[PDB]
Amino acid sequence: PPGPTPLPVIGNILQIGIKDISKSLTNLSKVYGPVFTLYFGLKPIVVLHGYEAVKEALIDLGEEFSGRGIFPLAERANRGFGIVFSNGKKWKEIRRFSLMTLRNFGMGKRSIEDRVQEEARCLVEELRKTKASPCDPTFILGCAPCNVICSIIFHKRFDYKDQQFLNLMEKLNENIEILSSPWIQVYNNFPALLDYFPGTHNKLLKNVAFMKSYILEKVKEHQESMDMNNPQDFIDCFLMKMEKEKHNQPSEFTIESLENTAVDLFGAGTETTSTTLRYALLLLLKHPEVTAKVQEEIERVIGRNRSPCMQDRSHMPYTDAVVHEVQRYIDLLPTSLPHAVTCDIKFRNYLIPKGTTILISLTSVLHDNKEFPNPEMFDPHHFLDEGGNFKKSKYFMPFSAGKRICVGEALAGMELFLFLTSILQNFNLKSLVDPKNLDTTPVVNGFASVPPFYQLCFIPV
Ligand code: HEC
Ligand SMILES: CC(=O)C[C@@H](c1ccccc1)c1c(O)c2ccccc2oc1=O
Repeated sequence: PPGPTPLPVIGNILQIGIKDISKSLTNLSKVYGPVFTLYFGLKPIVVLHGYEAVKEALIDLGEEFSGRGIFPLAERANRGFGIVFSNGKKWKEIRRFSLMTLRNFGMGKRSIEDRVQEEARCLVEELRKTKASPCDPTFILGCAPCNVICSIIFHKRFDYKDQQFLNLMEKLNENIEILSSPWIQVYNNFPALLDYFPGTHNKLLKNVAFMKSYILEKVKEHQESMDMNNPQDFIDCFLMKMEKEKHNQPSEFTIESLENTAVDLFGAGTETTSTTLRYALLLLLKHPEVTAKVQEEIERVIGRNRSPCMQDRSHMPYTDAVVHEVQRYIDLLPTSLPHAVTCDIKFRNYLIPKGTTILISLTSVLHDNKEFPNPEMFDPHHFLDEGGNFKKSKYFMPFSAGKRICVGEALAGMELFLFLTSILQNFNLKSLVDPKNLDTTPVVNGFASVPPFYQLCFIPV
C-alpha cells in the first residue's frame, strides 16, 4: 500500500498539513493511485480515492470496511459508546434498533414527517419575527434541526427560548467551535500532546457529561410515564427494548448506552443539517435565477396556503435538484467519518491489517469530473436530464455509503426539503451586499467544511 515515505515522528504532516487536508489527498492520489498510505504521526492510514475504490470497499467489501476508525483526540474526548463511535455487536445492535425507530411511522401514532412539518412552521414563525431586517441565520437555522431531534427523543419540541433548549444548543455549539479549530489536528499527529494540554478534551468530555446527565433526567421522567403499548419517542422505544431483553442479558441496551446514543444523535443530527441549511440560503442568495425557478415550482405544486410535504418532492424535480446540488457542491464531510477494517483484508493486491484506519474521500466522488462536468461549480443541471426531470446519480454520496451510511439520511433529506421549501414559500431572500460580490467557496478547517459569514433579509411574499 504505497504512499509518501513519512519523516521520523512527524509523519506526512509536511505534505498533508493541518489546513485543507482534503485537497492534499486529491493531489496525493494523482501520484500514488486510488489506494494509498498516509501517516498521522506514527498512525498508518489508508486513503481510498475514486468512486470505483470507494464503491468496492464500502459496498463490495461492506462488512470488512464497516468498522469505525477513531483518531487520538476523538478517543480521549469520548467516554462511552452509542452508535457513532461503536464497533462490533454493540454497534450492529444499537444501529439496527435506531434505524428501526427512525422510520417515518416507527414510533407510535405521530410520524417523523409530522414532527418535521411542525418545526418548519415554527422556523417560519421565527424568521417572521426578524421583521425583514439584516440577519445572521446561523442561530435560527441551528435551532430547527436540534429541535427535530428533541422531538424524536423527548416527544416534545421546545420553544426556541426555553432555557433547557438553549443550554443544550450552547453545548452542541461549543463542541463544534472546539473541533473546528485547526490546531486540533496537532493532537492527531502527536497524541502525547493530549497529556500536556488536556484543556481540549477535558472540555469536550465535560460538555458531553452535561448533555448525558440532562438526558438522564429525561429518561427518568420517561421510566415513570411509560405506557408500554403506546411508545411515543426514541426513549420509550429504547426503554421497552430493554424489557424485551430483560432475560437475555449481559445486553447492549442499557440506560448508559441510551444516554450515549441520544447524544450521538444530537451531535450527528444538528451541526451538519444546520450548516447545510445555512449554506443553501447563501447559494440561493448568490443565484437568484435558481431561487426564482424553485419558487415557480412551489407556487404551482404546493399552494401558498398549505405547508409542504414529502409527497411534493416527486413533482418538484428542480427543487430536488437544487437541494442535491447544494449537498454535492458543499462537500461538508470531505473525508466522511474514519472507517477501519474489521479483519485482515486483501484489497486490490494490497494487504491491509485488521484495525487499520481507513479514510474515504467523499470529495472525489461528489466532485467526480465525468459525472459532474464542471464539479467545482454550483449547477442544478448536474441532477437534471434534458427534459427537466430529476437525474439521480450513484456519485451522490454526501451521507457516505454502505453499512455505515448516515443513519439520518432520511431525516436529513426531510429537513432540507421541507425547511427550504417552507422558507422560500413564505419569504424572498434579499442580500445587503449584492450577489455578484459575495464568495460561496467552502472554508475548511480540519475535517469539516463550512460557509463564510453572511447576512440576508427574509422578506414576506
Ligand atoms: C439522526 C440524526 C442525523 C441527521 C439529521 C444527520 N445525520 Fe449524519 N450521521 C448520523 C449518525 C447517527 C451517524 C453515525 C452512523 C454510524 O456510525 O453508523 C452519521 C454519520 C454520518 C456520516 C458518516 C459516514 C461514514 O462513512 O461513517 C456522514 C458522511 C454523515 N453522517 C453526513 C450527514 C449529512 C451530510 C447530513 C445532513 C446534511 C447528516 N449526516 C444528518 C445521524 C444524523
Ligand atoms: C475530532 C477528531 O479528532 C478527528 C475526527 C475525524 C473526522 C473525519 C476524518 C478524520 C478524522 C474523528 C471524528 O469526527 C469521529 C466521529 C465519530 C466517530 C469516530 C471519529 O473519529 C475521528 O477521528
